[PDB]
Amino acid sequence: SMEQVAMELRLTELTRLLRSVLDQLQDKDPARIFAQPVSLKEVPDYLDHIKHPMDFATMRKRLEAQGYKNLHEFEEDFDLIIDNCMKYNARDTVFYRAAVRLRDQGGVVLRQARREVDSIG
Ligand code: NA
Repeated sequence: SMEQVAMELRLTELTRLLRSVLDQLQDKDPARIFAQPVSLKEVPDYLDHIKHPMDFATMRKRLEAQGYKNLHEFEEDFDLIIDNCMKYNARDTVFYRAAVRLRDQGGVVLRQARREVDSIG
């Protein structure tokens, strides 16, 4: 149908916008602490601590299969990255501090994206 194609043109454009948002968020992690999943070879107890791991590369695979239906879903995955890190690592670590910074710098980009998704559809 023609409705199905229009729905898909919108999913496609949401995906173009989220790819831009992803790049902006990742630029706020110059250290690359959140680029890849936590290694189970290197932290074999990790899944005892964190039930839903997340990282930028996993978000990117989902993004490119157009698996984000809306911005809420995307934001949930971004928050897992931050929130997982702040639980696993103690306050006085480079990892915890890197998450705090990504959250704060993330908040601006996400504030504007919610306006662009509301505005443009
Ligand atoms: Na903790």
